[PDB]
Amino acid sequence: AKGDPHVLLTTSAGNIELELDKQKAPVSVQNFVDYVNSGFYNNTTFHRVIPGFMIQGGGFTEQMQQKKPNPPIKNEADNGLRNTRGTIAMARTADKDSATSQFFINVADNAFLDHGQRDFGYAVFGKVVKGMDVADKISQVPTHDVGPYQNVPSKPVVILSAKVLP
Repeated sequence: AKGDPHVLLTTSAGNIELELDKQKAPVSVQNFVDYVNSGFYNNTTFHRVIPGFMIQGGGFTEQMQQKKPNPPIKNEADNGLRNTRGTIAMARTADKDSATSQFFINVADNAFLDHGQRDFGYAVFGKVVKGMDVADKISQVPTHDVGPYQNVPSKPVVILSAKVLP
Protein backbone atom coordinates (compact mmCIF):
# COMPACT_ATOMS: atom_id res chain seq x y z
CA ALA A 1 0.00 0.00 0.00
CA LYS A 2 2.54 2.53 1.24
CA GLY A 3 1.10 5.60 -0.48
CA ASP A 4 0.80 6.02 -4.25
CA PRO A 5 -2.44 6.83 -6.11
CA HIS A 6 -3.66 4.27 -8.66
CA VAL A 7 -6.79 4.54 -10.80
CA LEU A 8 -7.82 0.88 -10.57
CA LEU A 9 -9.82 -0.35 -13.58
CA THR A 10 -11.32 -3.71 -14.42
CA THR A 11 -12.21 -3.91 -18.11
CA SER A 12 -13.91 -6.92 -19.68
CA ALA A 13 -10.40 -8.33 -20.13
CA GLY A 14 -9.42 -8.08 -16.48
CA ASN A 15 -8.73 -5.92 -13.41
CA ILE A 16 -5.83 -3.56 -14.18
CA GLU A 17 -4.39 -0.58 -12.27
CA LEU A 18 -3.25 2.86 -13.45
CA GLU A 19 -1.07 5.06 -11.23
CA LEU A 20 -1.32 8.86 -11.46
CA ASP A 21 0.77 11.85 -10.38
CA LYS A 22 -0.98 14.73 -8.67
CA GLN A 23 1.82 17.09 -7.66
CA LYS A 24 2.82 18.13 -11.18
CA ALA A 25 -0.85 18.81 -12.13
CA PRO A 26 -3.11 19.59 -9.15
CA VAL A 27 -5.80 21.17 -11.34
CA SER A 28 -6.28 18.26 -13.73
CA VAL A 29 -6.40 15.69 -10.92
CA GLN A 30 -9.31 17.54 -9.29
CA ASN A 31 -11.23 17.49 -12.58
CA PHE A 32 -10.88 13.78 -13.34
CA VAL A 33 -11.45 12.80 -9.69
CA ASP A 34 -14.78 14.61 -10.15
CA TYR A 35 -15.56 12.09 -12.89
CA VAL A 36 -13.61 9.31 -11.16
CA ASN A 37 -15.70 9.89 -8.04
CA SER A 38 -18.55 8.35 -10.07
CA GLY A 39 -20.80 8.49 -13.14
CA PHE A 40 -18.58 7.93 -16.18
CA TYR A 41 -16.18 4.98 -16.07
CA ASN A 42 -18.71 2.53 -14.59
CA ASN A 43 -19.64 1.39 -18.13
CA THR A 44 -17.55 3.23 -20.69
CA THR A 45 -14.79 1.25 -22.42
CA PHE A 46 -11.45 1.68 -24.19
CA HIS A 47 -11.95 2.96 -27.75
CA ARG A 48 -8.97 0.89 -28.85
CA VAL A 49 -5.18 0.86 -29.13
CA ILE A 50 -2.27 1.02 -31.50
CA PRO A 51 -0.68 -2.45 -31.25
CA GLY A 52 2.06 -3.04 -28.67
CA PHE A 53 2.49 0.74 -28.35
CA MET A 54 -0.39 2.56 -26.63
CA ILE A 55 -3.92 1.86 -25.39
CA GLN A 56 -6.19 4.86 -24.70
CA GLY A 57 -8.67 5.37 -23.27
CA GLY A 58 -11.88 6.46 -21.54
CA GLY A 59 -14.25 8.32 -23.86
CA PHE A 60 -17.03 7.28 -26.25
CA THR A 61 -19.33 5.10 -24.14
CA GLU A 62 -19.26 1.59 -25.60
CA GLN A 63 -19.55 1.77 -29.39
CA MET A 64 -18.21 5.34 -29.30
CA GLN A 65 -20.56 8.30 -28.83
CA GLN A 66 -19.53 11.25 -26.66
CA LYS A 67 -20.87 11.29 -23.12
CA LYS A 68 -21.15 15.02 -22.71
CA PRO A 69 -17.63 16.36 -21.96
CA ASN A 70 -16.15 19.85 -22.14
CA PRO A 71 -15.12 21.11 -18.58
CA PRO A 72 -12.11 22.96 -20.04
CA ILE A 73 -9.13 22.92 -17.67
CA LYS A 74 -5.72 24.19 -18.90
CA ASN A 75 -2.10 23.28 -19.65
CA GLU A 76 -1.39 19.53 -19.80
CA ALA A 77 1.64 17.94 -21.47
CA ASP A 78 3.88 20.60 -19.86
CA ASN A 79 3.68 18.61 -16.60
CA GLY A 80 4.52 14.89 -16.72
CA LEU A 81 8.36 14.58 -16.53
CA ARG A 82 10.31 11.66 -18.02
CA ASN A 83 9.27 8.01 -18.07
CA THR A 84 8.37 5.06 -20.34
CA ARG A 85 5.76 2.52 -21.53
CA GLY A 86 3.92 2.31 -18.27
CA THR A 87 2.77 5.96 -17.98
CA ILE A 88 -0.73 7.29 -18.62
CA ALA A 89 -1.31 10.70 -20.26
CA MET A 90 -4.20 12.99 -21.25
CA ALA A 91 -5.22 13.47 -24.89
CA ARG A 92 -6.10 17.09 -25.83
CA THR A 93 -8.32 18.97 -28.30
CA ALA A 94 -8.21 21.23 -31.36
CA ASP A 95 -8.47 24.41 -29.28
CA LYS A 96 -5.58 23.68 -26.94
CA ASP A 97 -6.35 24.35 -23.28
CA SER A 98 -9.04 21.74 -22.61
CA ALA A 99 -8.68 17.97 -22.16
CA THR A 100 -11.98 17.81 -20.28
CA SER A 101 -12.16 14.04 -19.68
CA GLN A 102 -10.09 11.48 -21.59
CA PHE A 103 -6.75 9.73 -21.06
CA PHE A 104 -4.76 6.87 -22.63
CA ILE A 105 -2.41 4.15 -21.41
CA ASN A 106 0.94 3.78 -23.21
CA VAL A 107 3.24 0.72 -23.06
CA ALA A 108 6.29 1.26 -25.32
CA ASP A 109 9.24 3.62 -24.85
CA ASN A 110 7.73 6.93 -25.99
CA ALA A 111 9.29 10.25 -24.89
CA PHE A 112 8.97 11.43 -28.51
CA LEU A 113 5.79 13.32 -27.57
CA ASP A 114 7.79 15.03 -24.78
CA HIS A 115 6.77 18.66 -25.28
CA GLY A 116 10.05 20.13 -26.56
CA GLN A 117 9.74 21.44 -30.13
CA ARG A 118 7.36 23.09 -32.62
CA ASP A 119 4.59 20.94 -31.14
CA PHE A 120 2.43 20.23 -28.09
CA GLY A 121 -0.55 17.86 -27.70
CA TYR A 122 -0.54 14.70 -25.57
CA ALA A 123 -0.70 15.25 -21.81
CA VAL A 124 0.53 12.87 -19.08
CA PHE A 125 0.00 12.27 -15.34
CA GLY A 126 0.20 8.50 -14.57
CA LYS A 127 1.59 5.07 -15.26
CA VAL A 128 0.80 1.35 -14.80
CA VAL A 129 1.69 -0.92 -11.87
CA LYS A 130 0.21 -4.41 -12.28
CA GLY A 131 -2.23 -5.61 -14.92
CA MET A 132 -0.20 -4.35 -17.89
CA ASP A 133 -0.67 -7.82 -19.39
CA VAL A 134 -4.45 -7.34 -19.19
CA ALA A 135 -3.99 -4.16 -21.23
CA ASP A 136 -1.83 -6.21 -23.61
CA LYS A 137 -4.30 -9.08 -23.99
CA ILE A 138 -6.89 -6.35 -24.62
CA SER A 139 -4.49 -4.80 -27.14
CA GLN A 140 -4.18 -8.35 -28.58
CA VAL A 141 -7.76 -8.93 -29.76
CA PRO A 142 -8.06 -7.82 -33.39
CA THR A 143 -9.97 -4.72 -34.52
CA HIS A 144 -10.45 -2.44 -37.46
CA ASP A 145 -9.99 1.10 -38.71
CA VAL A 146 -13.43 2.54 -38.05
CA GLY A 147 -13.55 5.65 -40.18
CA PRO A 148 -12.84 8.82 -38.20
CA TYR A 149 -11.13 7.17 -35.21
CA GLN A 150 -8.53 4.76 -36.60
CA ASN A 151 -8.02 1.75 -34.32
CA VAL A 152 -11.17 0.40 -32.67
CA PRO A 153 -11.83 -3.12 -31.36
CA SER A 154 -14.48 -4.42 -33.74
CA LYS A 155 -15.56 -6.73 -30.92
CA PRO A 156 -15.67 -3.85 -28.43
CA VAL A 157 -14.32 -3.85 -24.88
CA VAL A 158 -16.56 -2.83 -21.95
CA ILE A 159 -15.21 -1.48 -18.66
CA LEU A 160 -16.36 -2.99 -15.37
CA SER A 161 -15.12 -0.41 -12.83
CA ALA A 162 -12.71 2.35 -11.77
CA LYS A 163 -11.76 2.69 -8.09
CA VAL A 164 -8.96 4.99 -6.95
CA LEU A 165 -6.86 3.91 -3.96
CA PRO A 166 -5.77 6.50 -1.39
